Amino acid sequence: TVSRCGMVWFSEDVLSTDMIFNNFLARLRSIPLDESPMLQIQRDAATIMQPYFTSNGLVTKALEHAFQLEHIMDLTRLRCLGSLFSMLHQACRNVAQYNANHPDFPMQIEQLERYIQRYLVYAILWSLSGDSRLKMRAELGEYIRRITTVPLPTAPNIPIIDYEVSISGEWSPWQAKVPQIEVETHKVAAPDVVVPTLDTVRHEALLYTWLAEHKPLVLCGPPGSGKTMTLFSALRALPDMEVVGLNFSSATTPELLLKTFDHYCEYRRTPNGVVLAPVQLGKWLVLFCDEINLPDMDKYGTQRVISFIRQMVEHGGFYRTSDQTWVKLERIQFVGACNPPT
Ligand SMILES: Nc1ncnc2c1ncn2[C@@H]1O[C@H](COP(=O)(O)OP(=O)(O)O)[C@@H](O)[C@H]1O
Repeated sequence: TVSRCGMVWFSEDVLSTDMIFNNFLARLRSIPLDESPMLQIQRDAATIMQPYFTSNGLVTKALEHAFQLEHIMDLTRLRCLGSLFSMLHQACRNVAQYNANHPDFPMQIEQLERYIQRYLVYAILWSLSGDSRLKMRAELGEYIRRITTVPLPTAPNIPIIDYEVSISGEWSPWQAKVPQIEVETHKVAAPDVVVPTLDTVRHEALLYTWLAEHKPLVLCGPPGSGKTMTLFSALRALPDMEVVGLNFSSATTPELLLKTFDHYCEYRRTPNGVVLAPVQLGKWLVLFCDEINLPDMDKYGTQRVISFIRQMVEHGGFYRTSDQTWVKLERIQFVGACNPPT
């Protein structure tokens, strides 16, 4: 079949990093996040972060170092860049929310540029090294401090990653965000109780950022790290999206996903076409996949469930085998978790 049809080869050298950055900047400048003053705030943000997205820029050097660096998962340029773009979109939404909550005093340009610069540094930190050891994120932060001009916290030893960026455009530690709860005497070592800590607050923020954009994600970590508890805390605390835990098995097939859909979703006819939406209105059905990587590879190196999820993520829909009709996904998003593939 290889000799039965033509062929075109698209090497990774075809897509330079700079054209990707230009695509992101143009799309951010033109299309709005909500669906306009907030288009204006997008334009101001893009003007601020333009110098850092040029050739031989901060992001390019950080990305090539992260490629020189090591990660738990197979590092891909486009994965990191998509994470960075989504979380910068969330930063723009944060500025919009701050402006809405302060109608009298709009977000001024100097504070805006300081906040955007610091957030973008924090974004590289938590997106390029988001899947590595703490010492290795520390090396990445050290390199960024060496190469960047953006002001950084003056902590003698504490890494930049522990710090967060306030809506006021200042470097603030995540420690002050950690409360001090006192669990009941009869709830000691209870499964449901979640003691806030330094990692819990940061992962809560990351999950909120990456779930507001409805961008699917999978958590990775050694057994016992409580990834499920960390996700479930954010999911229950997040107001209007139901949680449907799904323990994937080695013999899982997309038939299980279809069964879960028909259990929690219904098929309705819309003028665009058949659209899948959760039965309960105003709810973003979040399908938690307990073990995303555990279903087996075929003899041809394909996991059918993961291919199915990829199909519905990239096309924004899937094909119903009952009538061979295109079905779009509405108010549906996915989260998974998995121990390291090693
Ligand atoms: N915020 C927290 N507060 C209290 N205990 C925690 C917290 N985060 C993790 N743990 C501990 O980590 C352990 C991991 O739970 P586990 O059953 O391994 O879940 P997972 O399958 O997600 O790893 C829990 O038993 C819990 O005691």
